[PDB]
Amino acid sequence: AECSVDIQGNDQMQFNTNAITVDKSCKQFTVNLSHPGNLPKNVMGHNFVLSTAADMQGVVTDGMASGLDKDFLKPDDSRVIAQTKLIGSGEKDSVTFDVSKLKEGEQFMFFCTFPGHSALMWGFLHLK
Ligand SMILES: [Cu+2]
Repeated sequence: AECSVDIQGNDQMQFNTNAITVDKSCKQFTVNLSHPGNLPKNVMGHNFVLSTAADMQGVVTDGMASGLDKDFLKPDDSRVIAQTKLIGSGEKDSVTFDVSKLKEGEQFMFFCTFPGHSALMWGFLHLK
């Protein structure tokens, strides 16, 4: 839809998009994450995590240290605007968030917090 995006994270440690623009008419925005491939969550799990660009590093840093069972995310992290679960191949997860949490002119980034993945698995999101 206009107010959602389907995104894939694959066994090549890559998202199939690196830029998302959100229409100002959207009250909510939904991201549907899926995982083509064959590798399980413990070696190639992906999540979709959204924060301001400013916060990306801190979110990734705390997440990796939080470990696998916590989906590589710090619990109750207020820097995170939206997050999916960490998924393995063949699994899928969605998240919806309020577009009011986005700001005009500000850059947000989405990324995977599985250790190292953010080297390639990142993109920008901003209001259209
Ligand atoms: Cu990943």
